This record gives sequence, C-alpha cells and structure tokens, in this order.
Amino acid sequence: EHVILLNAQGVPTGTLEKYAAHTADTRLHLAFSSWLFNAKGQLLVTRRALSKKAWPGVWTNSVCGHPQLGESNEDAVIRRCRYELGVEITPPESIYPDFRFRATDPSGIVENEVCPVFAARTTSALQINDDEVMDYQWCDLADVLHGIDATPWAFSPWMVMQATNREARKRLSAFT
Amino acid sequence: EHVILLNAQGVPTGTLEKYAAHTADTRLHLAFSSWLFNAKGQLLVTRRALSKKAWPGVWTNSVCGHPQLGESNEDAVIRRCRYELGVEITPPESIYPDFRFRATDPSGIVENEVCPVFAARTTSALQINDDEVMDYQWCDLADVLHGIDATPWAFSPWMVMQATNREARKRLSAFTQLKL
Ligand SMILES: [Mg+2]
Ligand SMILES: [Mg+2]
Ligand SMILES: [Mn+2]
Ligand SMILES: [Mn+2]
Repeated sequence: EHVILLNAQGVPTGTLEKYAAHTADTRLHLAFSSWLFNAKGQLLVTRRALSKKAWPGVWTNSVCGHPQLGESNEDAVIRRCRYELGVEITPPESIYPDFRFRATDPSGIVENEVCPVFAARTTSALQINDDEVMDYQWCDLADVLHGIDATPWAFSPWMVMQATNREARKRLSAFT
Repeated sequence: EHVILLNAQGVPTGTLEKYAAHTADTRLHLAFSSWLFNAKGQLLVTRRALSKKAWPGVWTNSVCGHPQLGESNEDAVIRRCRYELGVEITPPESIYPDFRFRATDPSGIVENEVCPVFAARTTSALQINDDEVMDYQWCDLADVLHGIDATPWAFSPWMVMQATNREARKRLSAFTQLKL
C-alpha cells in the first residue's frame, strides 16, 4: 500500500510506501476523511488502534485513509470502510472538498495531507477490524459537536478542523 | 511498586505487587485521584501514555495512583505529581473521600478501587514524564465539564464519575478562582 505525493499544486508526482511515509517529516500527500451515519442518523465515531503509526488511540471521525494511484476518492472511502469497519455504505457525498492540513501527533509523527471530506450512510452492520479500530461509539451528531466545541483536544485535530468548518458542519448536520 | 489490598469493607488486608495486582480480575485496593489547577485556575487534563497497562492513550484528570505501604494518600498524591508531572503542589484537598469504582478497560484490565479524590494547585512548572503522560492541556473547567457531558466516552470513566459528583464538582469549581 502507498500514499501519493503531491507537488505545490495538488499534482501527484510519485508514491511512498504507506508506513515509511509517515514520520516526523511527513511530506504532503493525498488522503480522504469520511463521516458515516446509520439509517437512524447516528454518527459513528471511532478510536484509532494503539498500533496506528499516527495518532494511535485517538478518537476521530468514522474513517480516514489514503487513495491509491488511479483510485477515486469515493472508492478509497468504500475500500477503507470495508477494510477498517467491514461496513457497506451508500455513495459517499462531498462535504468539504478543499480540506487540507498538517499536524503533529504526541510522539511527533506528522500528517500532511490534501484531504477531501465526505459523508455517507452505512447499509450493513459493522464488523470491526481491531488492527485499525480499538473502540467506537454511535452517537448524536449534536453531542459530538458539543464535545468538539468544548474540548477539541479530546479528538483528532482534523476531525476538529472539519467539524468546525462552517459549511461542512452544515452538510453533516443535514445527515440526520 | 505495589498496591494496598482492602477487604469487602475499606479495611486494609495486606499488599500486592502493583502491575501484578491489576489484571482482568483485580482485587479491591487503595488508590487516589487528583485534579490540579494552575494559579490562573485552569485545570490540568492529561493523556495517559500509550505504554500504561490500563487505559493507555486515554484523556483523564491530572493524576491518579496507588499509595504505597506506610504512605499517606496525600503523600502519594504529592509523589505521583512529581513522578508523572514533575510538579510541586499545594496541600491536596479532599473533595470526594468516599469515591469507589470498579471498571474494565478497553483491553480487559480491571481497576477495582477505593479512590479518594483530591484537588490542589500547582506551584511549579511542569516536567512531564513521557513514560507516563503522552499529552496534556491547560483548560477551563467549565469547558471540560461541557465535553464530559457531551461525549463522556471520550474520557476515562473515573474522570467522568468524579466530575459528575455534585459535591466534588463544586470543589473543582472553587479551584478555578485566580490566585496570586
Ligand atoms: Mg484509516
Ligand atoms: Mg498514575
Ligand atoms: Mn497520511
Ligand atoms: Mn489500581
């Protein structure tokens, strides 16, 4: 598996092995962020496994990953939903297409990404991959936003940035 | 290190090795919890290190631990603040002396404790011990209480139980005043 390196503009210039790519000096690459709701309109929040190289054990939005060469974002979302959560989803829809960020985790591991954000509904039960997810919670989008707004440090920095973007919060809010 | 064992009552029965004590069954033993506030009245929230046997990588109140043989709970509090946080504190105040809690952690480690809770002010800068604490934040208590209300699952369960005890919460509130 790989990440796609991106030049100044977001042109793909090459690839790196996924694990080797995330260091204290992580270079800009392509990724996605996804927010999953069930038929009832509850938001899935997940906790990353303690073995994740970047932000292990951190509570975050439903699913995140790295599109591979030639893979659409939508497909990468579908792929990681199946891989991390064994869950089928409706066609992902765009909720924050220009999201980009750089952050440093507590051990100094950096994420540095162009990271369009999506939402979708699950259409099957979860089946948890414990190599990726150590815990999760179905909740009210309203309570999660209240938590993000009160103690954003309790959550991943990108979850926070996405949830506090005016328009993205609007589009997520209509998912209930 | 070890832990002090208590019977079905809160009466000491003996001691047990620390690590060895905390497993998927763990016997009742003595512990402490403390909530630390800086001069400004901000609350120190900390994140347990990934290597912690129990609740690794979990956000929680400032410090918790186990008094050792011959030690007073307050001395225990003082020692762990120094060990984990490198920080000096004012005499710890008892804010929830009867708090008890049994709980299973995400990987099945059980904590079964008599755990009096304290509050104190820090009197020195922090020197975080990365073997024990992987992240920390100075925050407004009000904010922390809002997050705990909104997403309680995002924090250690003992942090939440203590925070929602009315009497404990009022003592936490008293420590938000600015002091010089
Ligand atoms: Mg992922
Ligand atoms: Mg401790
Ligand atoms: Mn990445
Ligand atoms: Mn214990």
